Amino acid sequence: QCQDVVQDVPNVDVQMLELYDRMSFKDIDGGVWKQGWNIKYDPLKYNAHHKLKVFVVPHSHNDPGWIQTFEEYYQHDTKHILSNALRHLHDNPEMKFIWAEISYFARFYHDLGENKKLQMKSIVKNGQLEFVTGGWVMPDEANSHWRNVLLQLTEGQTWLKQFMNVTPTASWAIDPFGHSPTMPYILQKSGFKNMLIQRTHYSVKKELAQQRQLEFLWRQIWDNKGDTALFTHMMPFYSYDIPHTCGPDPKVCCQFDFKRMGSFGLSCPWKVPPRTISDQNVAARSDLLVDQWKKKAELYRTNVLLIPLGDDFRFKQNTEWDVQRVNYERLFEHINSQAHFNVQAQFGTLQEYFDAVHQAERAGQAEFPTLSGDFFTYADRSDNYWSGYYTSRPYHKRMDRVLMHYVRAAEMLSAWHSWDGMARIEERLEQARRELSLFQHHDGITGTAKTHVVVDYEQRMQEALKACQMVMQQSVYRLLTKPSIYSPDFSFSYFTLDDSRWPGSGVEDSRTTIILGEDILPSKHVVMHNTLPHWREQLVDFYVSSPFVSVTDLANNPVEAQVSPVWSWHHDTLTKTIHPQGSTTKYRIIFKARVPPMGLATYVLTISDSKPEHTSYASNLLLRKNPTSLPLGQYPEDVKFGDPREISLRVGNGPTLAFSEQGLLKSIQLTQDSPHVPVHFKFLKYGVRSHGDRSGAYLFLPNGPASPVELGQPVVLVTKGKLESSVSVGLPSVVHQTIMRGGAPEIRNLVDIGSLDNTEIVMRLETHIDSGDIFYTDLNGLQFIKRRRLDKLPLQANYYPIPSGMFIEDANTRLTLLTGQPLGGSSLASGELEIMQDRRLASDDERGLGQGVLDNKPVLHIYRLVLEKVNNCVRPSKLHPAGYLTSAAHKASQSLLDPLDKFIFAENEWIGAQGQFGGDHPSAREDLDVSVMRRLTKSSAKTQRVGYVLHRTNLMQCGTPEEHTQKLDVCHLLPNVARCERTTLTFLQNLEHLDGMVAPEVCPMETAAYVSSHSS
Ligand SMILES: *[C@@H]1O[C@@H](CO)[C@@H](O)[C@H](O)[C@H]1NC(C)=O
Ligand SMILES: [Zn+2]
Repeated sequence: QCQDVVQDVPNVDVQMLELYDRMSFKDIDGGVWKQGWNIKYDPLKYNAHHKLKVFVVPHSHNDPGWIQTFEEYYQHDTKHILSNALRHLHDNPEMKFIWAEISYFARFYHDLGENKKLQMKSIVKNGQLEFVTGGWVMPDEANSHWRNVLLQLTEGQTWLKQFMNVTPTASWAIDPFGHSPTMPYILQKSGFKNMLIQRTHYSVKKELAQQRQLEFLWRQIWDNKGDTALFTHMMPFYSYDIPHTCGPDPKVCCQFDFKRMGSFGLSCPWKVPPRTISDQNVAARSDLLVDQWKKKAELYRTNVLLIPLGDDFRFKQNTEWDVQRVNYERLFEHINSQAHFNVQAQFGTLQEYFDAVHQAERAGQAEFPTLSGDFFTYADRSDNYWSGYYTSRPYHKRMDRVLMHYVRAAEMLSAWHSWDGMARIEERLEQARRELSLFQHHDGITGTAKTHVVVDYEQRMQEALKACQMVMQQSVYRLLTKPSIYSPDFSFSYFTLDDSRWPGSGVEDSRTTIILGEDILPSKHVVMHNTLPHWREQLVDFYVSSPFVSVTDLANNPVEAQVSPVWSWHHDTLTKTIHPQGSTTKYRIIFKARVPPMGLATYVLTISDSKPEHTSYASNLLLRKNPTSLPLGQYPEDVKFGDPREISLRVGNGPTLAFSEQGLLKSIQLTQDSPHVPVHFKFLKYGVRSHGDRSGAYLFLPNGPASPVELGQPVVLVTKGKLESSVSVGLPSVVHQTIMRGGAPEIRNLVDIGSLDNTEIVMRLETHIDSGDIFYTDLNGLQFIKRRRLDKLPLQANYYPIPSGMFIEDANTRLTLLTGQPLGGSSLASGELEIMQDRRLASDDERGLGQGVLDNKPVLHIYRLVLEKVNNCVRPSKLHPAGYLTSAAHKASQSLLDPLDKFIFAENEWIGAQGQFGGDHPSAREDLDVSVMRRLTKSSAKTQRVGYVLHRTNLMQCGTPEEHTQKLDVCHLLPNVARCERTTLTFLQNLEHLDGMVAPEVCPMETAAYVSSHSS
């Protein structure tokens, strides 16, 4: 019995949308605690029978790339921190240290001699060094897809289980720029019991602190019962550095950062330095410090207090270890021996803190509030909202989603077989997982690293894409060649991948042309892969060297095809126009591929001397004044010309779209007899403030509402075909394309902001929809959350991450925009949606990056636009914090994130070729996905194991019967199953041994993991 995620509004103590609606967000000077108030406490609260227990938790925040690359920081800082931690913890048995970033720890450990590896294991086993979270990185929470948050968590935790024999159950997220409930969702299903967060809006910290609601049971927005709840501690102050972690007054706390006395090149901004603790000052110093602790303790419900002790790349120098430890040891000895304080203070770990808090809870000392919602958009001070990084470095944001899919496909394709070690499959997959995992760092995908660090991430992701291609193409060859003929060279390229949308037309010529000719090669095999667990049709396209090409399946059945020219757009520096040129020797062929669930389908492209019976040719119309000719070689239809004009197009029995004379959508008509609904695309620009704070990689500080881009008289190209039609327009900084294939349109923007300094380009949709102040945005590609535009907050606070889509609706109509890349967006007026495309900023925004964003490069952004009637849909009530996609919008999102993969056979003849793989795979209900399929064992293992992550979304019921489907039992996808277990999502703990070796499907909004074991 599944929980209903639509109809029951959860009763929680704190619901963030409701809290936002009531809160005033005034930025008043609260005294030494600038964004709070002067905290008072009753000295009589703690006594002999009830002491304040204080855990001082040493830590070192190590960014895997930011101002330096991963490898530069490793060489210059992290290897020294870890080596000195090993020495100092070994030598000082009461000292403690927590570590978060497993990418660095693995880089260090694998360079240690055996003697030191053993010492390291002993300080972990004895509890002195404790891993927190245990992910490869500490991920961004705004732009990251949940599948990649899980990937990186699994990469780090798998490493820790194998080498350190530990699995963290407490998470530490001190630096991502705002926080998502996707984290507790994944963590709770991965064995965690507690989590800590820090970067939340200063007004939220004040509000929750006043009510002692900084520790809470964080449940999902739709969860009525509470089974998703994860205990969460929110830190109360402005930073995680020592000045902001001992108590409310940084001028005092800074005196207890013993690295700031001078010799380390650090000082206290508040102008009172630390002083070495001695017998003649320890009483006074302890009085000051305990007073700060007791104030901090007033904000929480138990008598157990967490005091983090650390900062960025701390605990490097031996002298720094000594100066912090010895001074703190003298404070503890004095405080703990002086009964009047009623304090017991010690170095601790994060787990120790949480264990003690829950001991207090069980003693009945405290009850904790329940909370749902998210913690975007973050502001650390004043109006400085961190919504810029929702868009910064959008080329790499898009590359993240391409690689996400490539990793899933490579792991799935190669999972079907066991591979000899010589094939290097595990090596290539581990490289690809680790590079993608690294980029989930909160300075990777966020676009907040220095230029040369961004280059490092890009090069690492390119290597990862090449690794995935290699694994995928070896796997396709194996899966589709008769076994007694299969003769692999594991270094050879049997297929190359063809990707139409990455890096994308005008980003890179990387697309191979299939070269056919009477005197060279009559035909070519191509293969499509479908990673989704249902039968899928999708139009696919290839470049070919003749327009006279026909398509057949591998029963030699003709397949209907359409040939179109290859159009590229050029900024003509001579005519000062942006206009398309057609190839006279290469052509695009398009046809519908039909591919089994988690399967492969082979087709053949064959040249002929003349127009093939089953291939049609698109017409082309170039709208511009002063046209010049556009020859297209042997292409059978001549290009037509016209002055700019409004136009209408309809493909299949799909919607009719109307366009303005500037080539931009103006209306959509869903059916023949239905109305033309206004839906108007517009491009605008935001600028930067000439006074006060400047936008940069993190902050979005616009100088007012956006202004329309001046379009001039742009060139519009219309291609009209039986299978696919398009309207493309060359605008300043954007080649904008609307593509129609018979359902919701696809939008592609080739965005090149060029040298336009201090500019952010936004794409806006204007409609009639009576949405008011409500809109919906997704969180990590997992869930859609209700947003409310608040006029009490500035424009940039009303921007939210759009990691995979957004929608507005009224009683009757919804408009959903799905994205193939995370970007920032909002609805700034009723009936509007907007999403930022790129931003180029000359200034640093004072958050430590030390540069602007001036390294833009052309990026192809992709979208689907779904207009729907929703008056018949069963939707949540007005007080529910969630929203849900329709079937068509979810499928559209899947078309963007997990398209069919296209392979071109590399050599002239494929001996032993087969037509299909996976025809007998179950075609699962449309809301179910196999998010992960990964073989967990190498070929020498007697018992093979394959792990699956299933996810079931929740789609709106809108009266479509859409019925008969097959049960998917992932445990029987591979033969000879001997056991099926439900596991944590990382595959690291068995939770249930499943009857009959059958893996049940999951409920709406649930995710489960299963491991099947196979005798081999
Ligand atoms: C892994 O940790 C413990 C189980 O949680 C021990 O019981 C087990 O022996 C250990 N493995 C070792 C120490 O190699
Ligand atoms: Zn950081």
